[PDB]
Order: sequence, then C-alpha cells, then structure tokens
Amino acid sequence: PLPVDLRGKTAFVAGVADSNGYGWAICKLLRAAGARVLVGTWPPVYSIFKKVFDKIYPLDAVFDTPQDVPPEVSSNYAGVGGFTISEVAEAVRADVGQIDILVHSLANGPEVTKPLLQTSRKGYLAAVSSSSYSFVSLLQHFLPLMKEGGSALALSYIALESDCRTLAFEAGRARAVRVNCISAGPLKELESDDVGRAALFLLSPLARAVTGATLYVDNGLHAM
Amino acid sequence: PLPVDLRGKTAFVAGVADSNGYGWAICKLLRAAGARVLVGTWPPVYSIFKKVFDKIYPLDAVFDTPQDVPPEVSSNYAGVGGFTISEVAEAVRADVGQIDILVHSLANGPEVTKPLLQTSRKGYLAAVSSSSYSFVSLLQHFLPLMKEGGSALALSYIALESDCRTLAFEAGRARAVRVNCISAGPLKELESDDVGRAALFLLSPLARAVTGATLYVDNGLHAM
Repeated sequence: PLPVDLRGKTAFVAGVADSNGYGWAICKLLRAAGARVLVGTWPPVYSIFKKVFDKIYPLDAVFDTPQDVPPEVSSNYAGVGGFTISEVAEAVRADVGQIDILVHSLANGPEVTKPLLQTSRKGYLAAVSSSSYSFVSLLQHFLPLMKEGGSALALSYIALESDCRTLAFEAGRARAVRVNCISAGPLKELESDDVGRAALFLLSPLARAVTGATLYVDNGLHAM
Repeated sequence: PLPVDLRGKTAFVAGVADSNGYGWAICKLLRAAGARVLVGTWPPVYSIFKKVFDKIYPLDAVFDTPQDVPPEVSSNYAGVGGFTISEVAEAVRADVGQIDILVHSLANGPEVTKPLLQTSRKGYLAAVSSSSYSFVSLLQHFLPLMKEGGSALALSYIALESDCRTLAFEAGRARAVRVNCISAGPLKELESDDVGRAALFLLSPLARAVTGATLYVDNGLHAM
C-alpha cells in the first residue's frame, strides 16, 4: 500500500538534539525503512554521543565556515573537528560521496513570533538566519553531493512557504531534487511519529511527484 | 514504516468514471489496505458496471435532489433509480449506516480555466458548481454518516485551497472529520499510482494530524 524501501539510499539529517524530538523520530523511520543514516548534531550533544544512525558528526548549522565562528564560540566546541556546514558536508562526501536524502530539523521558538515593534535588528536577523536561512545553506552545501532525484525536507516546529517553493525550483533545475517542508506543532494529540510518518512519506518515492509542498502537522492549527 | 490498515473501515468514493483515472486507482489502493469500498459512478457508466469495490451506486454529483434533475436528464439515466447526492447518501446509510472515508474525484477540464472576458455566466457558474461546489454538497450530505475522526479527500485534476481549509474547519468542529485536497496533473512522470498513493496517505491514520492540506501531485508544475 505505502511501501517504503530505502535500503540502498543514505540520508543526512541535521538538527538532532534530544530523544523526544522530531529529528530523532525521523532517524528511526528512515533507519527502519532500511536507509543508511548520517546525523549532524549540535556540537555539545555530539561529544556526549561520540563517547538509529550509522554515523554522527558535530554540526552548528548556523555557521557556514570557520570564519563565521566567533573566537569565543570557537574555543569552548573544543577539539571536536569542524562543525560548520561546509566542513561537515566535506566530511560526508569523503565518508559516503553521495546522499539520497537530506533533512533539516529546525526548532525555532522565541523570536519570529515576537511582535515587530518589540524586536531588535540583531535579534530579528538572528531568528531569520537561524529559522530559515540555515536550511538554504545546508541545501546549498549538500546539493552538489546529492544523487539526482534525491529528496530534501526542512522541518520546522514549536513563511518558509516561500523558500520552499523557491528552493524547490532552484534545486529542481539543478539536480532534479525534491524539496519540501513540514510545519509542526509542539509535541487531537501530536506525537513525534506523526511528523516522522509525514516526513518519511515526503522523503520517499511515494511522493516522487511532490515538491515545493509545505504540510502543517499541527491538528488543523494553521489556518483554523 | 507507513502501515495502512483499513480493514475495519469503509469508504465511499465519488467520481470513478474510467479505469485509467485517479479515482479508480484510489478504490484499489483503499481496497488493498483492507477497506470496504463503496463507489458512486456517473449514472451512464453505472449500467455497464451493474453487468475493487464491494458496492456501486449511480451518482451524478452535480445534482443534489430529484427536483434538480431536469426532465431532459430524467427521461434518458432511465431505470437507474435515484442518482442525486441526497438519494445516494440515503442508500449508503441504509446499506452500511456509517463510513470512515469519503473521496471525491472531480475532473474539470476547459471551463473554469478559460479567460474571464471570454466566458459566459451560465458556463462560468456551471464550472464552479461542478469543479468545487459538488464537493461541498457531497460532504454536506455524507458528513452526518461519517464516524468521528473520519477522513475526507477532494481530488481535482487536469482556487480551492481556502474552500478546503474552510470545509476542514467546519467538518472539524462538526464531527472531527479531516478534509484534504489533492490537485493533480494529467496522466519521473505522473501516473494514477502517484495520486492514489498520496490519496491513501492523507486518508489514513498516518495523516491523523493533517487537515486542510492541499497537495499538488503535479511534478512541481504548480508552485514553480
């Protein structure tokens, strides 16, 4: 009925913080369906890991290259091995050469919900950078490494409907790579696996004709 | 990973005209997942069937009550027995009493895509009526027979994003029924299997947290 065999494919999933998170859920769903799973985890949580997935890398998706990492954040993060997006993507390439699936688990609560008059330039751009741009970059740096017909999904929880359709167009002409987004509510009950299943579906041949879609997994919350 | 077990559930699929359509596809998919499939077919094509689905009814979703059927259509459609939406819904209720799934396959070609200045009132309202209202009515008359937590899907192929979100809200407060829509392209390419599988996903417990969604199964055509 809804067959999902990912055995031969491998996936890189960015943004795996805790256990009861949507990101972790997806790792299982992909791992269960047979895919090979590479994970990019916030540097801190990475060490308490390096000491579900077939391989893990430290990754702070808000940094693109070493030059963006401020001297303080730098030495802190100590002896971990490049955590910026360009560095992790290099590592993945050396380690597997090509991936079929790309997932970004992007949790963004505080800002971008705060009324504009109460905001600050630095804090407003930090939320844009962190809540939406990071995915653009992660895709930018991982796209040249994705098989044609690969699939990318950006997950946001707790309007990228733009970047999505746009990145769907750009990544499509580029390598015929589907790009989709899931906008979830915090976890009419909503469990991680609710997002994990919708995620799994979009990320598989089952949705081969689906790209540029934003699906709200929030029990009717959005627009209702 | 994407288990779909509909055994103890029954569905009424409206539209089913040909054998190489998305509608027919979904009947098989639902049946395959174990569901009991009730079919509403255009009166004419129904007489050929009366000679996948566990039961079929003659149905012209553009008519709500007998009084809507003009004498030219009455006498023609002959000896089929009540094909309006109110009459079919009555028959389904008598035969099974309650359904878990409702699907509408709407095919709307040339009309409604034609430039406004090039249209006529009668022809404009005729396209609204059958390309979108028919679903409102079909849902209006079937909702009372749907189990709480039921699932409804409007399929349009070859605008109604808010009409979908609206019916999602109303049917939500009402019977806690999910309402979603697929906007497909004509028959990586695009085959019934693609739509039918996305249909199956939204209609199953897998998409339990999904309502008011409009998903374009058109290889990125729309939104790009």
